[PDB]
Amino acid sequence: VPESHRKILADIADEVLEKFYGCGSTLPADGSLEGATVLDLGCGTGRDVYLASKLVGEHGKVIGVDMLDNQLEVARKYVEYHAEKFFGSPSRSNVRFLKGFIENLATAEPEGVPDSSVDIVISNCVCNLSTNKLALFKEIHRVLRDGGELYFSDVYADRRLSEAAQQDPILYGECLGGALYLEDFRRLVAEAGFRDVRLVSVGPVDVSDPQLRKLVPDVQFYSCTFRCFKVATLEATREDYGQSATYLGGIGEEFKLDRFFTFPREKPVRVDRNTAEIIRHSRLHQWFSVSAEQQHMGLFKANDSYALLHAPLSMQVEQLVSG
Ligand SMILES: [Ca+2]
Repeated sequence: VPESHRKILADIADEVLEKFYGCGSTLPADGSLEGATVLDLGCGTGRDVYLASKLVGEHGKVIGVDMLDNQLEVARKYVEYHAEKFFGSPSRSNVRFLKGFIENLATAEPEGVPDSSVDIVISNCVCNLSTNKLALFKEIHRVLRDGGELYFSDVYADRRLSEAAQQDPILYGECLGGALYLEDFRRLVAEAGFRDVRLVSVGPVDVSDPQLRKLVPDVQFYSCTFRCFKVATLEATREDYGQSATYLGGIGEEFKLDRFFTFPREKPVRVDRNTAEIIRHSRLHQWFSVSAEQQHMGLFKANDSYALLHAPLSMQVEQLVSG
């Protein structure tokens, strides 16, 4: 748990923390959340929704969605509690909880999530239990505004799992059985409208149980945090238009966009046009200066890892996990 989050979580209601299921949804840099609308898919008792409530502040909004009746009951019980805690009055909540399948946010109760209404969609380990991944990614694309991002952690494989592995109930329940091969994931989210997948962090996921392991013998599983921006002008490729971007400060000493792009305060960093357009059209434009496009110069190479930058997603992940 990040240090900045500890103080906030210490103010969240015991019952919310005690009954919260799963790992916390990882969040973009705290300062970048100010005034944003955040949607947590699979919100449970609302631990992450309440954490985000404080971070987005009074001008931001947070929405949680879940289909677990009894978790949502807990979440809804504490709307006033956390409005008092964070904003000085029980009437000043910026959160709401909706009941629905994450594969159809338009039919959630008591209200659906509108088109183009959300800045950041967050989630942890929800995909591999989804009954329809493509439908889910399409829904996420629909609710995001232009410049918004899906910033999420899930489990992926370095190869395609066998049918036997995909049918196993213990692997299923562990979020392993439903894991996609990283290249299949890339193609699926591209079909949904997400043209550029950025790797934020990656850790290994072990399957040591010998019985289960026999179903996935040489598979390497990874926990990956990706950010996928909805930006109309993105291309499938990372092209050089001679641009630089400079982080202006205000939301940390540096801004780390992904494993390839770190922006020190007030220093220019050369960027490909997709990265430029992400900064310009997303909420990040508030803290950045991005130079004008020049003539196309070909593929972007002005990065100390440019070869990996253009490599398949499996190569980025395997090489960045460690060593
Ligand atoms: Ca969750």
